[PDB]
Amino acid sequence: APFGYKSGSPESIKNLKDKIQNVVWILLENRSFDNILGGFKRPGFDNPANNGPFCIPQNVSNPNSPKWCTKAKDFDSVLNDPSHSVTGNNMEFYGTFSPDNAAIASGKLQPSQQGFVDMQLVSYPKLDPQVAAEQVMGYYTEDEIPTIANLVDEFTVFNRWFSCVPGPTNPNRLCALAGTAAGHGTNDNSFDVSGIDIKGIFQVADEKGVSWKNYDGTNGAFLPDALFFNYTAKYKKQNVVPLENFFQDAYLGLLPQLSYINPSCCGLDTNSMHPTGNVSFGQVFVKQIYEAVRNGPQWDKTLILLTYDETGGFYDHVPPPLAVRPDNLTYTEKAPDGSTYTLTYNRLGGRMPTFLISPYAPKGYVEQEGIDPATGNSSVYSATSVLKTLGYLWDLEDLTPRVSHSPAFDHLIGPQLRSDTPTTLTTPHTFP
Amino acid sequence: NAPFGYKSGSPESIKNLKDKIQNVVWILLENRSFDNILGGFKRPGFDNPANNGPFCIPQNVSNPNSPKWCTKAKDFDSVLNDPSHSVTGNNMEFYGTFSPDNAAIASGKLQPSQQGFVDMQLVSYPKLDPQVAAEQVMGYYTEDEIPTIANLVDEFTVFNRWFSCVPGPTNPNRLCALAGTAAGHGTNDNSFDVSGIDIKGIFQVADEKGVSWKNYDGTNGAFLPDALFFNYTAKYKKQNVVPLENFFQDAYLGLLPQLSYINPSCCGLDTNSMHPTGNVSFGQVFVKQIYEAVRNGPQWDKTLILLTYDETGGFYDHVPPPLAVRPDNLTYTEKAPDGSTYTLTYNRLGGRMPTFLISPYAPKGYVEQEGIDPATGNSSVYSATSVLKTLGYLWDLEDLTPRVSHSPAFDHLIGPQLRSDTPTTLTTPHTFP
Repeated sequence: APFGYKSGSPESIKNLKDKIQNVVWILLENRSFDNILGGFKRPGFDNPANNGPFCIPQNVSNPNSPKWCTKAKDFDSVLNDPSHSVTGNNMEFYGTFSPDNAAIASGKLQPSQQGFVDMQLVSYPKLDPQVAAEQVMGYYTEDEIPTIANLVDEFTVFNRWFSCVPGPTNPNRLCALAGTAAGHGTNDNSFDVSGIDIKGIFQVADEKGVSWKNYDGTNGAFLPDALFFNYTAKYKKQNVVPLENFFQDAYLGLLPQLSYINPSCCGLDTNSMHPTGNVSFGQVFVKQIYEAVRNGPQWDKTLILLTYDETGGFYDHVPPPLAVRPDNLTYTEKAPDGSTYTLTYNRLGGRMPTFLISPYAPKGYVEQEGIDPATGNSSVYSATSVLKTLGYLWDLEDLTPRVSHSPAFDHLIGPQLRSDTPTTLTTPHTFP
Repeated sequence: NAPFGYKSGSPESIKNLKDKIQNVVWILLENRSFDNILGGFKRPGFDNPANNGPFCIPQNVSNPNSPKWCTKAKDFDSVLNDPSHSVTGNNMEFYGTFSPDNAAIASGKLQPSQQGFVDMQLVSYPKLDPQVAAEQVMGYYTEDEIPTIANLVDEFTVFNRWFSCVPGPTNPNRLCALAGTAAGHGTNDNSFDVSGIDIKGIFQVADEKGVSWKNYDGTNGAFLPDALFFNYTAKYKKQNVVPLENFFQDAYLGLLPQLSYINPSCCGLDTNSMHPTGNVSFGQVFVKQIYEAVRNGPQWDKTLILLTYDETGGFYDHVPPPLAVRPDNLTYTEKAPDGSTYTLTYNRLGGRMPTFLISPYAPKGYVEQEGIDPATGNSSVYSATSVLKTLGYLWDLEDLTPRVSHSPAFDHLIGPQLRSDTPTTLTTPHTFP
């Protein structure tokens, strides 16, 4: 209880309502904790800098295979996109394309986090193993990520925050916005045609009279997250606005209560951090978002929650834990070798970087595990932690059992307004 | 006198320009005059109401007893009634009649009186309250309402004698800025919507000379950005037209091309061009974003920002537009709301606009007056084609038209020593409903 009140307590919830009127919510793309935050030799950081190096085989199948270790520095532009499908995460986490689901459910089988180099070589068989290892085992240095390092120094990072599903972008974004992937396990067609029919946060907010905007930086290459939903396409297209509108609204104090920003993704000049886009470009985006809110009139009533959607197949040494099934819908996939795997959504995805950025957040703070609000036991954070906190903020019912079991971060919003937060973040620079 | 001791077009001036400037960023905001945006600066060198006003004109130029309306401090953040910027509308504004005598204009018998601006607003909005009409076109913004602009005035160079290329609307003016001629275009016709302009523009010139360029598109897809006026661009170079966010990325990272050209979003809610209905305050955050991205990235030390408007939007300005060389032989004919017919031969400029030279080599808080017509050596006003002239010096380009040939360049305002004085941020603006 960093400020004296526990999450979900009357005092914590009242302070949250009292301090926070605007939430800015951003999912960046495809990075792990050890990849982006692995260099910070600071108290609380469970990463290669403090607890490493970590070393895993190049081929999990022969005991004699060379071992590849986490090393400082990584490519600005990762040219070979690491695997982040369900079966790809299976290889990365458990070392097999289809692990025994009953051994997983019982605890007899746990992830050893050994297949990240192997998977990269399966995906890119002609790729130099050394390069494959630098790609997925590297972590960026402070000189390579000074904008991130600024947020680390001045605000709050989560050392135990995992993606909602162990698979790709859109199952995870949907789980973050609706509390369940609802059986989606790849980037299937329903995300491209506003075919998602379940209730999402955007529809909930309209039902509760919470104003919201989906700020669209996708460049038209794909639908932003709010247009996953049948509901938004039919009733609320006007709430999906150009990215430039965000900087306009934030500098001028015109932000809605819920701001949701989509970056541009994957490829030339995109800023999501998804391979092949640059870490340097992604930091410019983060710097723009922060500075527009920070030097706008709504800074003193705002919280920025900055996360990723999933870990993008980048190495992380922390085994993802089991988790409440969000619903009974399952998803089946065929693996590279023809094997078939069924996901029952009873475990999380990889551990991600997450930042809580607000003049009420503590400075240079590292949050460890939180409290499972339904059970009172210690629990890791996950993407649906946002939906749980928003529940306290705006009196929303939890959409799913996964939301109900997700720790909130209302206790990290302090009772006093900090006046030591910076007006700019350190400018990044390309590092080819 | 030549601020840094060399004259525009001289060997020293051109050598210093080429040594200091490797990147140009070129932005045309929309539809404001000098007296409107810069009218409230009581500063040496500013010819405006703050120093020389107030200026008063009649409500109805046909009534000798018409009440007068004057320039007044403060204007709407969002002016709801878009003033006339058509060719015949400008005629009414500048000359007090829809169809002025062209022989009398060409010989000097008939000079513009700048008396029709409130009259034309009421022609366009006959139910509008005259006081509101007056406030919309006659008012000027206080420094308190435009702190982002005020920041630029204090730290860099403004032009007190800078006129739009044509006394007409947006796209004839944007075309003349980019090609040295509006080539007979006098309204926003269909050629600008179908990449149907088949003359040589700066972008084609730049590809022919090895000069990299990008047109950063902030229109949101409502209309084609300026580079896509040209079938040349649509045929061969659509990949140099990129989203607005690419500019911020490129400028902060030092990846800007040699010529960056930024299109704002236009007209209507949440747009940032300053074209009426769109707020002055939204326009100022756009300007702040562009400046800060360039200023704080690795290319600031070699960049010049030229921030202008495309035309004066029908807003009041008291300075009569001078005569000018015809860029070519193409004319344009228009029916006035009169029912009368008028022919424009492009022998006179549009209204006087705000223009800013923003660079760590530009002098600080400096006010440029008249320049030198390079074809003549005589003092002349600046116009939109002053950019093409300066770019010709910078990159060894042939002047595209005689209008370009006669435009003063601003290479003499690029100094020989890098300033460390310049701000990293511009004052945030605020909405003022």
